[PDB]
Amino acid sequence: ETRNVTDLPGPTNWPLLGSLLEIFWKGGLKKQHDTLAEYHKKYGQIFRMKLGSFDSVHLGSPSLLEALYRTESAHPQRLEIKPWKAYRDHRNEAYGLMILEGQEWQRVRSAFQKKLMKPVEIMKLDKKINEVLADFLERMDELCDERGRIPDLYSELNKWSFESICLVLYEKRFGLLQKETEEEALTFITAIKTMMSTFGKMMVTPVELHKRLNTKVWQAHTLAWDTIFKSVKPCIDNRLQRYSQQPGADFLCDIYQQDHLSKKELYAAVTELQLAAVETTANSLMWILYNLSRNPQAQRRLLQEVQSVLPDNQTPRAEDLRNMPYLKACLKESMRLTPSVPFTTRTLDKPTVLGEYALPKGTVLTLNTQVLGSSEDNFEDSHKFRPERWLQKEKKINPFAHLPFGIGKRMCIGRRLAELQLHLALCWIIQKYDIVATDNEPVEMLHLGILVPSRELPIAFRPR
Ligand code: HEM
Ligand SMILES: C[C@H](CCC(=O)NCCC[N+](C)(C)CCCS(=O)(=O)[O-])[C@H]1CC[C@H]2[C@@H]3[C@H](O)C[C@@H]4C[C@H](O)CC[C@]4(C)[C@H]3C[C@H](O)[C@]12C
Repeated sequence: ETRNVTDLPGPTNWPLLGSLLEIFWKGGLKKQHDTLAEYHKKYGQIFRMKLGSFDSVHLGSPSLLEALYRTESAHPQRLEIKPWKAYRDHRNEAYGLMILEGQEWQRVRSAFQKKLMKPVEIMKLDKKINEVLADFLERMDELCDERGRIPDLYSELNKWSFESICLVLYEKRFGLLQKETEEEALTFITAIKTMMSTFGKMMVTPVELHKRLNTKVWQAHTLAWDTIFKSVKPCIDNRLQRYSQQPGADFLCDIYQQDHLSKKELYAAVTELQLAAVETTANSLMWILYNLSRNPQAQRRLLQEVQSVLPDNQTPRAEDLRNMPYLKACLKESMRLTPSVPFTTRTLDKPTVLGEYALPKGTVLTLNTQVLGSSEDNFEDSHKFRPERWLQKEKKINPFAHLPFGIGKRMCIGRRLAELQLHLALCWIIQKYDIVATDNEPVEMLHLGILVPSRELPIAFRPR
Protein backbone atom coordinates (compact mmCIF):
# COMPACT_ATOMS: atom_id res chain seq x y z
CA GLU A 1 0.00 0.00 0.00
CA THR A 2 2.66 2.53 1.09
CA ARG A 3 6.33 3.05 2.04
CA ASN A 4 7.57 6.30 3.68
CA VAL A 5 10.31 8.99 3.63
CA THR A 6 12.86 6.74 5.37
CA ASP A 7 12.53 4.07 2.67
CA LEU A 8 13.57 6.53 -0.07
CA PRO A 9 16.77 5.78 -2.00
CA GLY A 10 19.53 8.34 -2.38
CA PRO A 11 23.18 9.33 -2.23
CA THR A 12 25.40 8.64 0.73
CA ASN A 13 24.85 11.02 3.62
CA TRP A 14 28.50 11.87 4.21
CA PRO A 15 29.38 13.00 7.73
CA LEU A 16 28.34 16.58 8.45
CA LEU A 17 28.25 17.69 4.79
CA GLY A 18 25.80 15.21 3.24
CA SER A 19 25.90 15.47 -0.55
CA LEU A 20 27.78 18.79 -0.18
CA LEU A 21 31.02 16.83 -0.21
CA GLU A 22 30.16 15.27 -3.59
CA ILE A 23 29.14 18.66 -5.02
CA PHE A 24 32.39 20.36 -3.95
CA TRP A 25 34.25 17.59 -5.82
CA LYS A 26 31.91 17.54 -8.85
CA GLY A 27 32.21 21.17 -9.94
CA GLY A 28 30.61 23.03 -7.04
CA LEU A 29 27.17 24.65 -6.87
CA LYS A 30 27.63 26.04 -10.41
CA LYS A 31 27.33 22.41 -11.60
CA GLN A 32 24.66 21.24 -9.13
CA HIS A 33 22.20 20.49 -11.94
CA ASP A 34 24.62 18.05 -13.60
CA THR A 35 24.96 16.23 -10.28
CA LEU A 36 21.15 15.99 -9.75
CA ALA A 37 20.69 14.53 -13.23
CA GLU A 38 23.37 11.97 -12.42
CA TYR A 39 21.42 11.10 -9.24
CA HIS A 40 18.12 10.63 -11.09
CA LYS A 41 19.99 8.29 -13.46
CA LYS A 42 21.27 6.29 -10.47
CA TYR A 43 18.35 6.15 -8.02
CA GLY A 44 15.43 6.77 -10.36
CA GLN A 45 12.50 9.19 -10.36
CA ILE A 46 12.36 10.08 -6.65
CA PHE A 47 15.18 10.37 -4.13
CA ARG A 48 16.25 11.96 -0.87
CA MET A 49 19.24 14.25 -0.40
CA LYS A 50 20.81 16.21 2.42
CA LEU A 51 23.06 19.22 1.92
CA GLY A 52 24.17 19.91 5.47
CA SER A 53 20.99 20.13 7.55
CA PHE A 54 19.09 20.87 4.34
CA ASP A 55 17.04 17.78 3.64
CA SER A 56 14.94 17.45 0.47
CA VAL A 57 13.17 14.98 -1.82
CA HIS A 58 13.62 15.37 -5.53
CA LEU A 59 10.97 14.67 -8.13
CA GLY A 60 12.27 13.96 -11.62
CA SER A 61 9.58 12.28 -13.71
CA PRO A 62 6.42 13.34 -15.53
CA SER A 63 4.19 10.98 -13.56
CA LEU A 64 5.40 12.34 -10.20
CA LEU A 65 4.77 15.96 -11.24
CA GLU A 66 1.33 14.92 -12.46
CA ALA A 67 0.60 13.32 -9.08
CA LEU A 68 1.85 16.41 -7.26
CA TYR A 69 -0.34 18.65 -9.41
CA ARG A 70 -3.60 16.64 -9.00
CA THR A 71 -3.29 16.92 -5.21
CA GLU A 72 -1.76 20.39 -4.66
CA SER A 73 -2.71 22.95 -2.01
CA ALA A 74 -5.03 25.81 -2.98
CA HIS A 75 -2.09 28.02 -1.95
CA PRO A 76 1.13 26.27 -3.00
CA GLN A 77 4.29 27.37 -1.22
CA ARG A 78 7.93 27.59 -2.31
CA LEU A 79 10.99 27.90 -0.07
CA GLU A 80 10.98 31.14 1.93
CA ILE A 81 13.14 34.07 0.85
CA LYS A 82 13.76 35.60 4.29
CA PRO A 83 15.87 38.68 3.40
CA TRP A 84 13.24 40.18 1.06
CA LYS A 85 10.50 39.76 3.67
CA ALA A 86 12.75 41.21 6.39
CA TYR A 87 13.30 44.30 4.26
CA ARG A 88 9.56 44.82 3.60
CA ASP A 89 8.78 44.36 7.32
CA HIS A 90 11.54 46.79 8.27
CA ARG A 91 10.35 49.46 5.84
CA ASN A 92 6.60 48.71 5.99
CA GLU A 93 6.30 47.75 2.31
CA ALA A 94 3.95 45.02 1.02
CA TYR A 95 5.00 41.58 -0.16
CA GLY A 96 4.82 40.61 -3.83
CA LEU A 97 3.87 37.31 -5.50
CA MET A 98 7.25 35.67 -4.89
CA ILE A 99 7.00 36.00 -1.09
CA LEU A 100 3.24 36.20 -0.38
CA GLU A 101 1.50 33.10 1.10
CA GLY A 102 -2.03 31.84 1.85
CA GLN A 103 -5.16 33.81 0.93
CA GLU A 104 -2.99 36.95 0.75
CA TRP A 105 -1.11 35.36 -2.20
CA GLN A 106 -4.34 34.12 -3.85
CA ARG A 107 -5.86 37.60 -3.68
CA VAL A 108 -2.94 39.27 -5.51
CA ARG A 109 -2.48 36.29 -7.84
CA SER A 110 -6.07 36.28 -9.12
CA ALA A 111 -5.99 40.01 -9.73
CA PHE A 112 -2.82 39.94 -11.82
CA GLN A 113 -3.38 36.58 -13.46
CA LYS A 114 -6.53 37.81 -15.25
CA LYS A 115 -4.49 40.54 -16.90
CA LEU A 116 -1.19 38.75 -17.52
CA MET A 117 -2.36 35.28 -18.50
CA LYS A 118 -5.05 36.32 -20.99
CA PRO A 119 -4.02 35.96 -24.65
CA VAL A 120 -6.51 38.58 -25.84
CA GLU A 121 -5.07 41.21 -23.48
CA ILE A 122 -1.45 40.10 -23.90
CA MET A 123 -1.62 40.35 -27.73
CA LYS A 124 -2.43 44.05 -27.26
CA LEU A 125 1.16 44.55 -26.04
CA ASP A 126 2.72 43.65 -29.43
CA LYS A 127 2.87 47.24 -30.68
CA LYS A 128 4.87 48.17 -27.58
CA ILE A 129 7.10 45.10 -27.89
CA ASN A 130 7.78 45.88 -31.59
CA GLU A 131 8.73 49.47 -30.74
CA VAL A 132 11.44 48.17 -28.40
CA LEU A 133 12.62 45.44 -30.82
CA ALA A 134 12.82 47.96 -33.65
CA ASP A 135 15.15 50.04 -31.53
CA PHE A 136 17.13 47.00 -30.34
CA LEU A 137 17.77 45.80 -33.90
CA GLU A 138 18.88 49.32 -34.81
CA ARG A 139 21.32 49.23 -31.89
CA MET A 140 22.41 45.70 -32.82
CA ASP A 141 23.98 46.70 -36.15
CA GLU A 142 25.94 49.38 -34.28
CA LEU A 143 27.36 46.95 -31.71
CA CYS A 144 28.19 44.22 -34.26
CA ASP A 145 31.93 44.10 -34.86
CA GLU A 146 33.69 43.35 -38.16
CA ARG A 147 32.56 39.69 -38.28
CA GLY A 148 29.07 40.25 -36.81
CA ARG A 149 29.82 39.43 -33.16
CA ILE A 150 28.26 41.41 -30.35
CA PRO A 151 30.54 41.89 -27.33
CA ASP A 152 28.80 41.00 -24.04
CA LEU A 153 25.65 39.72 -25.77
CA TYR A 154 24.03 38.58 -22.52
CA SER A 155 24.29 42.10 -21.13
CA GLU A 156 22.78 43.56 -24.32
CA LEU A 157 20.01 40.98 -24.36
CA ASN A 158 19.31 42.09 -20.78
CA LYS A 159 19.12 45.75 -21.82
CA TRP A 160 16.43 44.76 -24.35
CA SER A 161 14.53 42.65 -21.81
CA PHE A 162 14.65 45.41 -19.21
CA GLU A 163 13.53 48.09 -21.67
CA SER A 164 10.80 45.82 -23.01
CA ILE A 165 9.19 44.83 -19.68
CA CYS A 166 9.50 48.37 -18.26
CA LEU A 167 7.47 49.75 -21.19
CA VAL A 168 4.88 47.11 -20.46
CA LEU A 169 4.90 47.65 -16.68
CA TYR A 170 5.39 51.43 -16.45
CA GLU A 171 4.41 52.82 -19.88
CA LYS A 172 7.80 54.54 -19.92
CA ARG A 173 11.01 54.26 -21.95
CA PHE A 174 14.06 54.05 -19.70
CA GLY A 175 16.40 54.66 -22.63
CA LEU A 176 18.68 51.63 -22.26
CA LEU A 177 18.99 51.27 -26.03
CA GLN A 178 19.96 54.79 -27.15
CA LYS A 179 23.37 55.92 -25.92
CA GLU A 180 23.34 59.47 -24.48
CA THR A 181 20.14 58.36 -22.71
CA GLU A 182 21.97 55.50 -20.97
CA GLU A 183 22.63 57.15 -17.58
CA GLU A 184 18.96 57.61 -16.61
CA ALA A 185 18.07 54.20 -15.20
CA LEU A 186 21.71 53.71 -14.17
CA THR A 187 21.22 54.00 -10.39
CA PHE A 188 18.03 51.87 -10.60
CA ILE A 189 19.83 49.06 -12.46
CA THR A 190 22.92 49.16 -10.23
CA ALA A 191 20.58 48.97 -7.23
CA ILE A 192 19.01 45.82 -8.75
CA LYS A 193 22.50 44.29 -9.22
CA THR A 194 23.58 45.22 -5.69
CA MET A 195 20.37 43.74 -4.32
CA MET A 196 20.79 40.51 -6.32
CA SER A 197 24.37 39.94 -5.22
CA THR A 198 23.60 40.58 -1.57
CA PHE A 199 20.41 38.84 -0.40
CA GLY A 200 22.10 35.44 -0.91
CA LYS A 201 24.61 36.28 1.82
CA MET A 202 21.71 36.58 4.30
CA MET A 203 20.12 33.19 3.65
CA VAL A 204 22.47 31.01 5.70
CA THR A 205 23.41 33.63 8.29
CA PRO A 206 19.97 34.63 9.61
CA VAL A 207 18.73 37.97 8.33
CA GLU A 208 17.46 38.81 11.83
CA LEU A 209 21.05 38.78 13.09
CA HIS A 210 22.39 40.90 10.20
CA LYS A 211 19.70 43.43 11.09
CA ARG A 212 20.45 43.32 14.84
CA LEU A 213 24.20 43.80 14.27
CA ASN A 214 23.63 46.31 11.47
CA THR A 215 26.12 44.58 9.16
CA LYS A 216 27.46 45.98 5.88
CA VAL A 217 25.48 43.42 3.93
CA TRP A 218 22.29 44.39 5.75
CA GLN A 219 23.05 48.05 5.00
CA ALA A 220 23.84 47.50 1.31
CA HIS A 221 20.72 45.32 0.88
CA THR A 222 18.45 47.91 2.53
CA LEU A 223 19.87 50.81 0.48
CA ALA A 224 19.49 48.83 -2.75
CA TRP A 225 15.83 47.98 -2.05
CA ASP A 226 15.11 51.59 -0.98
CA THR A 227 16.43 52.80 -4.34
CA ILE A 228 14.38 50.18 -6.23
CA PHE A 229 11.18 51.27 -4.42
CA LYS A 230 11.97 54.97 -4.83
CA SER A 231 12.33 54.42 -8.61
CA VAL A 232 9.21 52.32 -9.12
CA LYS A 233 6.66 54.35 -7.09
CA PRO A 234 6.45 57.51 -9.26
CA CYS A 235 6.02 55.41 -12.43
CA ILE A 236 3.12 53.47 -10.92
CA ASP A 237 1.60 56.63 -9.42
CA ASN A 238 1.75 58.43 -12.80
CA ARG A 239 0.17 55.47 -14.57
CA LEU A 240 -2.56 55.27 -11.91
CA GLN A 241 -3.27 59.00 -12.20
CA ARG A 242 -3.36 58.94 -16.03
CA TYR A 243 -6.26 56.48 -16.26
CA SER A 244 -8.13 57.31 -13.02
CA GLN A 245 -11.13 58.45 -15.09
CA GLN A 246 -11.00 55.71 -17.75
CA PRO A 247 -12.22 52.33 -16.40
CA GLY A 248 -11.24 49.47 -18.71
CA ALA A 249 -8.46 51.37 -20.50
CA ASP A 250 -5.55 50.10 -18.34
CA PHE A 251 -4.82 46.79 -16.59
CA LEU A 252 -3.19 48.50 -13.60
CA CYS A 253 -5.88 51.10 -12.87
CA ASP A 254 -8.53 48.38 -13.18
CA ILE A 255 -6.65 46.29 -10.60
CA TYR A 256 -6.36 49.36 -8.35
CA GLN A 257 -9.98 50.50 -8.78
CA GLN A 258 -11.79 47.16 -9.03
CA ASP A 259 -9.73 44.51 -7.17
CA HIS A 260 -8.87 47.16 -4.54
CA LEU A 261 -5.17 46.46 -4.12
CA SER A 262 -3.52 49.36 -2.26
CA LYS A 263 -0.78 51.42 -3.93
CA LYS A 264 1.61 49.83 -1.42
CA GLU A 265 0.46 46.41 -2.65
CA LEU A 266 0.90 47.45 -6.28
CA TYR A 267 4.44 48.71 -5.65
CA ALA A 268 5.57 45.35 -4.29
CA ALA A 269 3.72 43.24 -6.89
CA VAL A 270 4.83 45.17 -9.99
CA THR A 271 8.37 45.30 -8.57
CA GLU A 272 8.51 41.49 -8.25
CA LEU A 273 7.05 41.13 -11.76
CA GLN A 274 9.98 43.09 -13.19
CA LEU A 275 12.62 41.27 -11.13
CA ALA A 276 11.28 37.91 -12.23
CA ALA A 277 10.92 38.98 -15.88
CA VAL A 278 14.15 40.57 -17.03
CA GLU A 279 17.09 38.18 -16.71
CA THR A 280 15.16 34.99 -17.28
CA THR A 281 13.58 36.28 -20.52
CA ALA A 282 16.93 37.52 -21.86
CA ASN A 283 18.45 34.20 -20.81
CA SER A 284 15.89 32.25 -22.84
CA LEU A 285 16.40 34.40 -25.94
CA MET A 286 20.09 33.74 -25.61
CA TRP A 287 19.80 29.95 -25.43
CA ILE A 288 17.50 29.82 -28.48
CA LEU A 289 19.93 32.00 -30.45
CA TYR A 290 22.66 29.52 -29.49
CA ASN A 291 20.62 26.45 -30.43
CA LEU A 292 19.85 28.10 -33.76
CA SER A 293 23.54 28.72 -34.59
CA ARG A 294 24.17 25.02 -33.85
CA ASN A 295 21.35 23.66 -36.06
CA PRO A 296 21.43 25.30 -39.51
CA GLN A 297 18.74 22.96 -40.89
CA ALA A 298 16.38 23.97 -38.05
CA GLN A 299 17.34 27.61 -38.60
CA ARG A 300 16.59 27.21 -42.33
CA ARG A 301 13.21 25.57 -41.69
CA LEU A 302 12.60 28.57 -39.40
CA LEU A 303 13.71 31.22 -41.91
CA GLN A 304 11.31 29.76 -44.48
CA GLU A 305 8.39 30.21 -42.06
CA VAL A 306 9.22 33.82 -41.17
CA GLN A 307 9.79 34.78 -44.83
CA SER A 308 6.64 32.84 -45.88
CA VAL A 309 4.35 34.38 -43.23
CA LEU A 310 6.04 37.83 -43.52
CA PRO A 311 7.24 38.68 -47.08
CA ASP A 312 9.49 41.75 -47.42
CA ASN A 313 10.38 43.05 -43.96
CA GLN A 314 6.82 43.25 -42.71
CA THR A 315 6.59 44.22 -39.04
CA PRO A 316 5.61 41.07 -37.10
CA ARG A 317 2.30 41.02 -35.23
CA ALA A 318 0.78 38.81 -32.53
CA GLU A 319 -1.87 37.43 -34.91
CA ASP A 320 0.88 36.27 -37.32
CA LEU A 321 2.25 33.96 -34.59
CA ARG A 322 -0.82 31.76 -35.08
CA ASN A 323 0.70 30.76 -38.43
CA MET A 324 4.19 29.94 -37.18
CA PRO A 325 3.97 26.53 -35.49
CA TYR A 326 7.68 25.93 -36.21
CA LEU A 327 8.83 29.17 -34.57
CA LYS A 328 6.89 28.29 -31.42
CA ALA A 329 8.30 24.76 -31.53
CA CYS A 330 11.87 26.11 -31.65
CA LEU A 331 11.35 27.91 -28.34
CA LYS A 332 9.89 24.79 -26.67
CA GLU A 333 12.75 22.70 -27.96
CA SER A 334 15.30 25.25 -26.76
CA MET A 335 13.73 25.32 -23.28
CA ARG A 336 13.79 21.50 -23.15
CA LEU A 337 17.46 21.20 -24.13
CA THR A 338 18.84 24.39 -22.52
CA PRO A 339 16.38 25.66 -19.85
CA SER A 340 16.81 28.93 -17.94
CA VAL A 341 15.39 27.70 -14.65
CA PRO A 342 16.72 24.24 -13.61
CA PHE A 343 14.20 23.47 -10.84
CA THR A 344 11.61 24.86 -8.49
CA THR A 345 10.57 24.08 -4.97
CA ARG A 346 7.57 23.11 -2.81
CA THR A 347 6.90 22.68 0.90
CA LEU A 348 4.08 20.16 1.45
CA ASP A 349 1.24 21.52 3.59
CA LYS A 350 -0.43 18.10 4.19
CA PRO A 351 0.41 14.36 3.99
CA THR A 352 0.51 13.09 0.40
CA VAL A 353 1.52 10.02 -1.61
CA LEU A 354 4.06 10.39 -4.43
CA GLY A 355 5.21 7.31 -6.33
CA GLU A 356 4.64 4.62 -3.73
CA TYR A 357 6.04 6.96 -1.08
CA ALA A 358 4.01 8.71 1.59
CA LEU A 359 5.41 12.12 2.37
CA PRO A 360 4.44 13.99 5.56
CA LYS A 361 3.50 17.65 6.02
CA GLY A 362 6.56 19.93 5.94
CA THR A 363 8.49 17.92 3.35
CA VAL A 364 10.61 20.14 1.12
CA LEU A 365 10.36 19.01 -2.50
CA THR A 366 12.59 20.08 -5.35
CA LEU A 367 10.91 19.74 -8.71
CA ASN A 368 13.70 19.00 -11.13
CA THR A 369 12.02 20.36 -14.20
CA GLN A 370 15.21 20.18 -16.29
CA VAL A 371 15.81 16.46 -15.96
CA LEU A 372 12.40 15.90 -17.61
CA GLY A 373 14.08 16.98 -20.83
CA SER A 374 16.08 13.77 -21.19
CA SER A 375 13.43 11.04 -20.55
CA GLU A 376 13.35 8.62 -23.51
CA ASP A 377 9.72 7.79 -22.64
CA ASN A 378 8.92 11.21 -24.14
CA PHE A 379 11.97 12.35 -26.11
CA GLU A 380 13.75 9.90 -28.41
CA ASP A 381 17.22 11.40 -28.97
CA SER A 382 16.88 13.81 -26.08
CA HIS A 383 20.35 15.23 -26.71
CA LYS A 384 19.25 16.43 -30.15
CA PHE A 385 17.67 19.76 -30.99
CA ARG A 386 14.64 18.71 -33.02
CA PRO A 387 11.72 21.16 -32.95
CA GLU A 388 9.83 18.71 -35.19
CA ARG A 389 8.98 16.50 -32.19
CA TRP A 390 6.42 19.16 -31.12
CA LEU A 391 4.62 19.28 -34.47
CA GLN A 392 4.05 15.59 -35.22
CA LYS A 393 0.58 14.43 -34.09
CA GLU A 394 1.47 10.72 -34.29
CA LYS A 395 2.99 10.81 -30.76
CA LYS A 396 1.80 12.64 -27.65
CA ILE A 397 4.41 14.52 -25.68
CA ASN A 398 3.05 14.38 -22.14
CA PRO A 399 2.56 18.00 -20.95
CA PHE A 400 4.09 17.14 -17.55
CA ALA A 401 7.32 16.26 -19.39
CA HIS A 402 7.92 19.89 -20.40
CA LEU A 403 7.73 22.33 -17.44
CA PRO A 404 10.12 25.29 -17.99
CA PHE A 405 7.56 27.61 -16.32
CA GLY A 406 6.78 25.38 -13.32
CA ILE A 407 3.38 23.76 -12.67
CA GLY A 408 -0.06 24.37 -11.25
CA LYS A 409 -1.62 27.48 -9.80
CA ARG A 410 1.67 28.90 -8.48
CA MET A 411 3.39 28.43 -11.87
CA CYS A 412 5.05 31.32 -13.72
CA ILE A 413 2.58 34.18 -14.12
CA GLY A 414 4.63 35.72 -16.94
CA ARG A 415 4.45 32.73 -19.29
CA ARG A 416 2.36 34.35 -22.07
CA LEU A 417 4.15 37.69 -21.98
CA ALA A 418 7.57 36.01 -21.98
CA GLU A 419 6.48 33.82 -24.93
CA LEU A 420 5.04 36.79 -26.81
CA GLN A 421 8.29 38.76 -26.38
CA LEU A 422 10.47 35.79 -27.35
CA HIS A 423 8.34 34.82 -30.36
CA LEU A 424 8.47 38.38 -31.73
CA ALA A 425 12.16 38.85 -30.90
CA LEU A 426 12.88 35.73 -32.94
CA CYS A 427 10.92 37.08 -35.93
CA TRP A 428 12.84 40.38 -35.90
CA ILE A 429 16.23 38.72 -35.38
CA ILE A 430 15.98 35.95 -37.99
CA GLN A 431 14.30 38.28 -40.50
CA LYS A 432 17.38 40.51 -40.44
CA TYR A 433 20.17 38.10 -39.54
CA ASP A 434 21.70 34.77 -40.16
CA ILE A 435 22.76 33.28 -36.84
CA VAL A 436 26.17 31.69 -37.38
CA ALA A 437 28.39 29.62 -35.09
CA THR A 438 31.84 31.20 -34.77
CA ASP A 439 33.51 28.13 -33.22
CA ASN A 440 32.62 24.55 -32.23
CA GLU A 441 34.25 24.43 -28.82
CA PRO A 442 32.51 23.24 -25.63
CA VAL A 443 30.04 25.56 -23.94
CA GLU A 444 28.77 24.67 -20.47
CA MET A 445 25.66 25.60 -18.49
CA LEU A 446 26.50 27.13 -15.13
CA HIS A 447 23.92 27.63 -12.36
CA LEU A 448 24.31 31.25 -11.26
CA GLY A 449 20.74 31.93 -10.16
CA ILE A 450 19.66 30.73 -13.59
CA LEU A 451 21.52 28.61 -16.16
CA VAL A 452 24.08 30.73 -17.98
CA PRO A 453 26.85 29.90 -20.47
CA SER A 454 30.35 29.15 -19.19
CA ARG A 455 31.75 31.75 -21.57
CA GLU A 456 30.89 34.36 -24.20
CA LEU A 457 28.56 32.64 -26.67
CA PRO A 458 30.23 31.71 -29.98
CA ILE A 459 27.70 33.28 -32.34
CA ALA A 460 27.72 36.03 -34.95
CA PHE A 461 24.95 38.00 -36.65
CA ARG A 462 25.43 38.17 -40.40
CA PRO A 463 23.11 40.60 -42.19
CA ARG A 464 21.20 38.44 -44.63
C1 HEM B 1 11.35 33.03 -20.37
C2 HEM B 1 11.37 33.51 -18.95
C3 HEM B 1 10.61 32.97 -18.01
C4 HEM B 1 10.89 31.73 -17.22
C5 HEM B 1 11.47 30.46 -17.78
C6 HEM B 1 10.12 31.79 -16.14
C7 HEM B 1 10.14 30.71 -15.14
C8 HEM B 1 9.50 30.79 -13.99
C9 HEM B 1 9.33 29.63 -13.06
C10 HEM B 1 9.93 28.26 -13.28
C11 HEM B 1 8.81 30.08 -11.93
C12 HEM B 1 8.37 29.27 -10.71
C13 HEM B 1 7.10 28.49 -11.03
C14 HEM B 1 6.77 27.41 -10.01
O1 HEM B 1 7.41 27.31 -8.84
O2 HEM B 1 5.88 26.61 -10.27
C15 HEM B 1 8.41 31.50 -12.20
C16 HEM B 1 7.50 32.31 -11.32
C17 HEM B 1 7.32 33.61 -11.47
N1 HEM B 1 7.46 34.31 -12.59
FE1 HEM B 1 8.38 33.61 -14.26
N2 HEM B 1 9.75 33.06 -15.92
C18 HEM B 1 9.73 33.73 -17.09
C19 HEM B 1 9.44 35.01 -17.32
C20 HEM B 1 8.51 35.75 -16.45
C21 HEM B 1 8.04 36.96 -16.75
C22 HEM B 1 7.77 37.55 -18.11
C23 HEM B 1 7.41 37.41 -15.49
C24 HEM B 1 6.78 38.74 -15.28
C25 HEM B 1 5.84 39.20 -16.10
C26 HEM B 1 7.49 36.40 -14.64
C27 HEM B 1 7.00 36.52 -13.25
C28 HEM B 1 6.86 35.50 -12.44
C29 HEM B 1 6.52 35.66 -11.00
C30 HEM B 1 6.02 36.94 -10.34
C31 HEM B 1 6.64 34.46 -10.45
C32 HEM B 1 6.02 33.96 -9.13
C33 HEM B 1 4.52 33.66 -9.29
C34 HEM B 1 3.87 33.34 -7.95
O3 HEM B 1 4.58 32.96 -6.90
O4 HEM B 1 2.65 33.40 -7.81
N3 HEM B 1 8.27 35.43 -15.17
N4 HEM B 1 9.04 31.91 -13.43
C1 LIG C 1 17.68 35.15 -12.08
C2 LIG C 1 17.38 35.95 -10.80
C3 LIG C 1 18.67 36.61 -10.30
C4 LIG C 1 19.84 35.64 -10.09
C5 LIG C 1 21.08 36.45 -9.79
O1 LIG C 1 21.70 36.21 -8.63
N1 LIG C 1 21.41 37.32 -10.69
C6 LIG C 1 22.70 37.99 -10.80
C7 LIG C 1 23.55 37.14 -11.74
C8 LIG C 1 24.84 37.87 -12.15
N2 LIG C 1 25.46 37.35 -13.43
C9 LIG C 1 26.88 37.82 -13.47
C10 LIG C 1 25.50 35.85 -13.41
C11 LIG C 1 24.69 37.75 -14.67
C12 LIG C 1 24.27 39.22 -14.79
C13 LIG C 1 23.97 39.60 -16.25
S1 LIG C 1 23.81 41.27 -16.57
O2 LIG C 1 23.02 41.49 -18.06
O3 LIG C 1 22.93 42.04 -15.34
O4 LIG C 1 25.35 41.98 -16.71
C14 LIG C 1 16.70 35.14 -9.68
C15 LIG C 1 16.59 35.91 -8.35
C16 LIG C 1 15.22 35.59 -7.75
C17 LIG C 1 14.89 34.32 -8.53
C18 LIG C 1 13.45 33.81 -8.39
C19 LIG C 1 13.10 33.52 -6.92
O5 LIG C 1 14.08 32.68 -6.28
C20 LIG C 1 11.69 32.91 -6.79
C21 LIG C 1 11.40 31.73 -7.75
C22 LIG C 1 11.96 30.43 -7.15
C23 LIG C 1 11.83 29.20 -8.06
O6 LIG C 1 12.62 28.14 -7.50
C24 LIG C 1 12.37 29.50 -9.46
C25 LIG C 1 11.70 30.74 -10.07
C26 LIG C 1 11.82 32.02 -9.21
C27 LIG C 1 10.84 33.06 -9.78
C28 LIG C 1 13.27 32.56 -9.29
C29 LIG C 1 13.71 32.82 -10.75
C30 LIG C 1 15.14 33.38 -10.83
O7 LIG C 1 16.08 32.39 -10.39
C31 LIG C 1 15.26 34.67 -9.99
C32 LIG C 1 14.43 35.79 -10.65
